[PDB]
Amino acid sequence: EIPKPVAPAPDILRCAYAELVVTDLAKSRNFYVDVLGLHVSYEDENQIYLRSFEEFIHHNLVLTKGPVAALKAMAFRVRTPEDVDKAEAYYQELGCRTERRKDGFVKGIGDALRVEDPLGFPYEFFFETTHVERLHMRYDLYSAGELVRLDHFNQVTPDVPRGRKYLEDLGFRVTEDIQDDEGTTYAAWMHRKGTVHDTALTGGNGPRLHHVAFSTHEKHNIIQICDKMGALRISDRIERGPGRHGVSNAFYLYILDPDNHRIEIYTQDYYTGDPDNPTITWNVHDNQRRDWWGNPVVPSWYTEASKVLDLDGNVQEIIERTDDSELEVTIGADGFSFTRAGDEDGSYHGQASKGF
Amino acid sequence: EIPKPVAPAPDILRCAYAELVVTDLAKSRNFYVDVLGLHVSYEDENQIYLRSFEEFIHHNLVLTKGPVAALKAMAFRVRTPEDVDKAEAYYQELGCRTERRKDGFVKGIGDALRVEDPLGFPYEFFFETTHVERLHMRYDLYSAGELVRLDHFNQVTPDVPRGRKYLEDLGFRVTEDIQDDEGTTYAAWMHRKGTVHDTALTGGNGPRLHHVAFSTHEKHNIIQICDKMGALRISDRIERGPGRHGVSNAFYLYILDPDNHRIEIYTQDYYTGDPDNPTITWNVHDNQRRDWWGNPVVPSWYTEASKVLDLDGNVQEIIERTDDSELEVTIGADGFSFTRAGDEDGSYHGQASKGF
Amino acid sequence: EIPKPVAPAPDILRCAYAELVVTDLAKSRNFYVDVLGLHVSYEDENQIYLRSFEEFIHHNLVLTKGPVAALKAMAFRVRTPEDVDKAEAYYQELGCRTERRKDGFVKGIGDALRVEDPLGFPYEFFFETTHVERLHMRYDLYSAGELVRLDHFNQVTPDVPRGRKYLEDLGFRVTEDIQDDEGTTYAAWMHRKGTVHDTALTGGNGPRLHHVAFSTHEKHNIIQICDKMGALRISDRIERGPGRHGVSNAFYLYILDPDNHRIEIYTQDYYTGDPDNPTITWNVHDNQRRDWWGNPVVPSWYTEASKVLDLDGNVQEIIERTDDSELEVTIGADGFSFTRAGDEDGSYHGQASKGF
Amino acid sequence: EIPKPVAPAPDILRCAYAELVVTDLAKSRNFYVDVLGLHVSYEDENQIYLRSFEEFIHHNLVLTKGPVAALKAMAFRVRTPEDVDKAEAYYQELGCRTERRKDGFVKGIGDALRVEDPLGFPYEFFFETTHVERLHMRYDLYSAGELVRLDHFNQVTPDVPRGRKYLEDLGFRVTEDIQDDEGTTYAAWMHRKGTVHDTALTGGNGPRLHHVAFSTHEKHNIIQICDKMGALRISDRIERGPGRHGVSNAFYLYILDPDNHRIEIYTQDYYTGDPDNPTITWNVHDNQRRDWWGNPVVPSWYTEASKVLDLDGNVQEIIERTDDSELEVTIGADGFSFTRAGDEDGSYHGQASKGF
Ligand SMILES: [Fe+3]
Ligand SMILES: [Fe+3]
Ligand SMILES: [Fe+3]
Ligand SMILES: [Fe+3]
Repeated sequence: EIPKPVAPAPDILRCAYAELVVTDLAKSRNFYVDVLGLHVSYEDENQIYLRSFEEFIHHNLVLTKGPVAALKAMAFRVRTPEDVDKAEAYYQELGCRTERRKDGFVKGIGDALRVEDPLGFPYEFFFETTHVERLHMRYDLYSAGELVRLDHFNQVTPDVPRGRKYLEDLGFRVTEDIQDDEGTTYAAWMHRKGTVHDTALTGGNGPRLHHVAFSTHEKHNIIQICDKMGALRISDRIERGPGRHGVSNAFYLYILDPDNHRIEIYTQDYYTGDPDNPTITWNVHDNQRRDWWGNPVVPSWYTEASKVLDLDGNVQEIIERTDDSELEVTIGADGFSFTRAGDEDGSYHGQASKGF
Repeated sequence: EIPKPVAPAPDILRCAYAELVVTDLAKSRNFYVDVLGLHVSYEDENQIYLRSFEEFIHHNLVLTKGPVAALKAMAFRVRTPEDVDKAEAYYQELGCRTERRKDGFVKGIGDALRVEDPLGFPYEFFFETTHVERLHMRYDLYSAGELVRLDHFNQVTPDVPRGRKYLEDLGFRVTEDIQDDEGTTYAAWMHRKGTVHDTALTGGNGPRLHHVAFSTHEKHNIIQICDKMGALRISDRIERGPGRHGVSNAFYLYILDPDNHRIEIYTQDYYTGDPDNPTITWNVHDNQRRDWWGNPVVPSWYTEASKVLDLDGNVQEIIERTDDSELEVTIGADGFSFTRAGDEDGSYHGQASKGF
Repeated sequence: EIPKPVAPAPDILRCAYAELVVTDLAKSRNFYVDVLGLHVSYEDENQIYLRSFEEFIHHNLVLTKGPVAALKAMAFRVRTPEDVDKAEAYYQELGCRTERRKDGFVKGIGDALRVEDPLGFPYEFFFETTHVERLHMRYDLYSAGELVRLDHFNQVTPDVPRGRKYLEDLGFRVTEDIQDDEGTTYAAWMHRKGTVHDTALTGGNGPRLHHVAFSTHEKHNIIQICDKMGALRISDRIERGPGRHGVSNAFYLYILDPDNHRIEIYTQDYYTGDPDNPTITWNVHDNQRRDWWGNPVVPSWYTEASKVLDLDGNVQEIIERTDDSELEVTIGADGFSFTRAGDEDGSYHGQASKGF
Repeated sequence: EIPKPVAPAPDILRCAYAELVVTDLAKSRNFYVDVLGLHVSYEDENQIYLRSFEEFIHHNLVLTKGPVAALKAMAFRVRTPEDVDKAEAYYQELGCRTERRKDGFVKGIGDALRVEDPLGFPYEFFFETTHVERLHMRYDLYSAGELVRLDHFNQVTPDVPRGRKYLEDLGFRVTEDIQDDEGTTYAAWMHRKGTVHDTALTGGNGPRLHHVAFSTHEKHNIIQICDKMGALRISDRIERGPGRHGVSNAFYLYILDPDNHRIEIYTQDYYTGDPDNPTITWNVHDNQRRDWWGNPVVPSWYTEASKVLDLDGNVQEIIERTDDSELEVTIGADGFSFTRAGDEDGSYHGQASKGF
């Protein structure tokens, strides 16, 4: 269990960007800029800085050329400069390794703190950032599948209750989760900005980054991305969806970039800003909890996730999840799921829904 | 092979309605009227007459209470009264059993001819029909998943080339089909009204009715139907989709009514009215031919289909398809499919795409 | 009045393209290609050939450099080559001027007939046309405001009943019209292809081309066009809309190109292929007849229209309309229009709706 | 000028509900429930409590039967119960009239404070509220024009800079405003919850409530509202729109209820939660500032607004605006507005855009 520090927690505003190491910068560029239409804030032979349509801070994604594809940093912007200090004292009290550069680790970012948090994830906290032209009304640049905002991250970690508690102490509030009757927690969504989540914990071997998610204005914007991937003959890069999530109620799509980093295009979840926002708990066996329409969750979604780096550039060692696997308890040979609780009709046993 | 009659073929306008036998009228009513929102033109204890939002003829669907769920008639409206006679002479020349009632077989229809066509399907041809209020502008009745028109039928039959030829002689023109390099034809789409199809042939054991299809105005109308089925906890009744078809380029969804009759909600295919409309032929192994995004085609889609009746009310005997099964050659243990022709990467062998 | 020829009418399929004379090729290209995203089938220093997203014939619009902006030809495609011959004989029996070129009048068209019809409009009939790549599934090229097909033309002529009889004899069927309780007809819509219209007659001084119309897949594609024009600071070139039409029930938008040729973006009207399709007749004073939401019709919409050229390139003399003018009768000094028949609330006397 | 209290301001979360006095409960119910589809949380012969689709607090709108249609209270929810106490002390230090009821002023609300603020508006602060069923996934109840959340209020006050300072001291942050090259401010938008605004100040005679605003998921949901109103022959109750706002970039529509209270349907504005969110300032003469497409702003939109009641139920005296009026300065006899700064084309002198 992770202790609650005496030091006051920093006031986190929202997830702001992620820095991903990629192996071939040109292929990645083609995927992110040519296929997805993200806007370049800056680029050189080692990195590409990307921002979504409505963003004003410098970037929501940093592609960094490297030998091994992995997550290098997931960054949260804090409310004031002083919160960067509060973050430094907070993680030191927790005994975590931290590093601080008064002029940032990446272009366009100012004073920043990076840490190997208790779950082994490289987190960044910063306030100062370079403002860039906010393209929210540049309709002459609007593509049919325009990505408008960065919305959340999703982390794969072994013990969800352990991570939940630590993030709750950090100020994130849980909006939805998934449990079973034997007391096992499989996943939790937590927020800071007022949407369903800024980050989430998915139970599994970790530390690993499950995905980064961007949102679109409307559902047809997500449909366009699939259509365009079909036209480009890269539909094998569409991993799952599109669909309507049960948890978070958002319309979604998961695709894979050149190095297998998973990207989620998401839209239309609901407001959670009120402090007494009602928490929704879903049963792991409810076949409408992940996909509201009952579609099977592809197995690679549960098994495949990106590696993460420590502050030295090395890949973090992966810890095995000891609790029940969501995949095993639902689509494994000894798992089951239902459409209607207690109704054998429309339920599945040791088999995925829809005949697979 | 089916001979081309000397008698002139009737001028068929479009598919107009289908009469389906159902086992429990109240359950079926709940599905078609309460869930799907079709509009009642008339109903009594034995039948329910339904029409879509923009229809002016009496009905696009007739639910008839019966002991065995099956297709009783798929009806095409012809251009003039005289075409009903031309249809009578045409099928008699073909040696088919025909029946004709100067006042229709169902309410709201006038002089009509029903036949057991060369493929064993009960076809109806009629001109006269009762006009009803056209609801195209009754926005006060518009539901979020409004079905606006009846678009096509899809027939399951053993020998596609055999049926194609007969329908071509009847005046339908082929817009798209699916073949392989060994000369096997798996399916064909043919039209009369200017859209991709009024009917289609799907290779398999038959005669069987694969599905009836309705269209919506926009793609979000189709999304709403899935969402509503999730809210009602009947997502197990969603068989496949939604998706973008490769063939026909339409956005689609397949759902199952209480008796397993398959309904397709479809939208936005293209114009085919020009006589030299370019025909598109797809390779059976192209994984983007059915679902443009690469999603696996659920096996029940290929195996399950509705029974059809002869003119006496008996179920037609089913003939086995002798040619290669589309399911076997693509997702069977000895089948394969590709994303990019000639690229092993993104191809599937004895396994369905997406991990199933 | 215009006589019904003895010669059989040609079999018309649909409106196929319009040839417009523009004064500055570069500016027009900017509008039609960069702003609207139409696709270039061919271009040189004198002309630009554009086609919509789902078209397979050579083009839907020909921009020709000339000294006076005007309409040079509105082309309809006929069913067979012989129909061109039938069209020639038909117009000759009408005593109209004809001109035939077996090699066509513009690139991409073959044997074709151009005539100066009875209403003074330059109509072209043709069958042969060079097939080009149908871009209907090129989602990698799909813009957020993609124009997918050419839908109709709209002509301004002095006497509507007169032109109507002529076009009905030619095979066009009226779907909707606007009249007053005194028999004066203000406008008629007629089709060949099964949508509300291929062309329409708007009462006013003519001959003049009121507008050419393209359609999109969904309503949001039309919103994008408006949004993009705002971003490019050319919102003054948006004349009227977006709105919902009363007549035709389609979502619409009217914009002006560099020489003031009016272009309508249009979507989702209904099926009219059945020969007994019910005709709708709106009263001219009904304020929901043109814009279903009661938005006022801009004055220029009734007064400004494009000039038409005779076969020698001269501008056709304009004949004054003698019957009541729709503008005067509804939004003029002594105009009147209502929301509900007989209700004083929601009615407008001598002014437009909404306070203008 | 209004003094900045010494007492700490209460922590405001978002606008939560408006209590409107209506003269005929039955007619208003028809409008808000049957026409708009808002959900009834509770009702009796004197009041109707309505909530939007995704709300979990008791209600977003209270319709109260009374003799003079007016605004009785605009309520903001605060972070904690103690914030109510903080609000009371804050307003008392301002010398404003306060009234507190530990049992609340309307059903479903607990301890609450109502005050007659410095601008003469009846504001309510509260934390406790009865939780009800969050209908966010009840797709079986989702209408084609579903209102999903309450978004903002809009107040008409004489002096904008004055009210702005007061609200900034209260914790609101300005996101956008409209000014002229002469320092006169015409309107300001300010938020607490991270969207463009929770409330706004429109210059004009006040206090008056300009409108309450709800949002939808997508643009087509707003189109449906317009279409439905046309079907119900009440299009005269559509005041302005639909359009795209310049300020806020949201898709919008303004309708009038039975007593003429203005309701705005609104969607897709952007994120403003970061404390250094860039402020946008539009020039009053810029014709794309209110309607991005340059459509004219209806006169009544600037002159008509709802009355507000003091805490005793009397109508608040209305103070005349002394600064230039936005209407006069842009569409009046000596008004002026432009599409492009300095360009004579697309500019309007002494008249509205589009010819009115
Ligand atoms: Fe996610
Ligand atoms: Fe189909
Ligand atoms: Fe038109
Ligand atoms: Fe507003």
